[PDB]
Amino acid sequence: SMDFRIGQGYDVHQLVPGRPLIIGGVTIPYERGLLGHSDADVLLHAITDALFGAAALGDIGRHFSDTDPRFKGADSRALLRECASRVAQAGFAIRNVDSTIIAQAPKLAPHIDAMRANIAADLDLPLDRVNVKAKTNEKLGYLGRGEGIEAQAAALVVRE
Amino acid sequence: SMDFRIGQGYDVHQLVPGRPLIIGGVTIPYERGLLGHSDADVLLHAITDALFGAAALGDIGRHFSFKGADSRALLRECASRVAQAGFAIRNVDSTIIAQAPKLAPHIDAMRANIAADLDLPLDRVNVKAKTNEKLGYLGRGEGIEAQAAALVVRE
Amino acid sequence: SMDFRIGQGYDVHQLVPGRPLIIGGVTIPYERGLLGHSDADVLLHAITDALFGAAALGDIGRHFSDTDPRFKGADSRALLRECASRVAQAGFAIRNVDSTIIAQAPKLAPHIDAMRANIAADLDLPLDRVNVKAKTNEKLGYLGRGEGIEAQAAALVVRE
Ligand SMILES: CC(=O)Nc1nnc(S(N)(=O)=O)s1
Ligand SMILES: [Zn+2]
Ligand SMILES: [Zn+2]
Ligand SMILES: [Zn+2]
Repeated sequence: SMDFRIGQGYDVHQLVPGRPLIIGGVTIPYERGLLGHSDADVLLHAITDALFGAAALGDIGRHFSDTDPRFKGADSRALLRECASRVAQAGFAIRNVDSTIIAQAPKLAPHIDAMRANIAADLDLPLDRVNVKAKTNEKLGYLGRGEGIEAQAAALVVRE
Repeated sequence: SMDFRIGQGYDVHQLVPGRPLIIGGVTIPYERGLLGHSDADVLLHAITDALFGAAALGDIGRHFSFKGADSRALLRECASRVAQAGFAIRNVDSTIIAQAPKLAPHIDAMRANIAADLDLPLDRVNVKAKTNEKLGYLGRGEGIEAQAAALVVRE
Repeated sequence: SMDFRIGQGYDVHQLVPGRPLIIGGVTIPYERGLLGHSDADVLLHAITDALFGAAALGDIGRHFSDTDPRFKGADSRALLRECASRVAQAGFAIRNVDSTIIAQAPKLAPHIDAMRANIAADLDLPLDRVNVKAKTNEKLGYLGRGEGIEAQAAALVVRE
């Protein structure tokens, strides 16, 4: 139809030795990893929040509590797929997703297509409606010092 | 019709003693509050900027350099100027970033306030909240950030 | 048509002595400037990213290598125009652009209308479809300390 809605999402996680690096469902060879409840997939969290926002359904925290047994130990791709099911049942179809990863290292460009493929699979979208961008923070802040990684997302949906 | 536009907004304010904490028009009990020339409702400022941006009307600094007015009156006036340019608001989405206090119990009230100020049904307004994972000035409780996205149409 | 897409962009550059300060294509008189391989125009880079992301064409680094000697000192308006040409080649028309600059200094209000005119010219848009906003970071973080300048952007396009 013509009942479009937009949503936006943000997420950040600390970057310290000890954990694997998983961004967009992709396990990336690195010395440090992202600290969170589960995989701490900062990119999928931001996209999930953008989708809930576009549907005016709250946020990732109110749908998938860390305490909730039904999502104990679920990984962020499963959360993303459950997010999309709720978006559909509210009557919305996803038109496109765009996103940015901000990280001082490692280089993420080799893994962009893998992330796009995971996200498009999880959302049941054609590949050319999913986009992921990645850049450094020019050595500024806790991002520029490699203490964390941030993700931003935007989503467009339409009531159908 | 089909002349859609998007806008994006961003704001941050310092948390300081002696001021009340007002986010999305909701007074939240807390030892500190937001500093600003206005009442410093950082969430309403981000949404205001996103609405000015979507209508290509400039920004909040150019519209409201209204002395003593609160951020809801300024949001109402923002919505008036967006309508004055010929735009209708289709939806608003937003995020609050604050290490403390807990905002989850106040989200539905903020959403109700924004919908009334923008003359929008509840289901076209969304507010999200999270922490900054103890990173940077937000993670140290020194400020609270808000982000907003708005879709308008010119019919 | 009705095939709408949204994109979002982010950029930051350090503010250093001995560099021109070029934001939105405007050379702003100032003792410091933005540091980058190109002219480091943080606002146009953010808008460029939003446009590539809306068209699902990747990001600015994919399209214009930030290490290639041919882009040393590159005019970021020329990069923006080539971005818009590639977005058009992918079948997309640009409907509007919104953006924000975050800086402690200098005062950008005298220059914002000129930046908007530059972006509108590069995107072949009327002025009423381009918006540039400017604010401080309320004294917080490296932005509050004047160590860099941030830009944010959003773009709506449609596949014809
Ligand atoms: C030629 C040129 O400028 N290329 C760029 N690639 N990435 C950039 S960014 N991270 O500053 O937006 S600029
Ligand atoms: Zn997260
Ligand atoms: Zn403010
Ligand atoms: Zn840049």
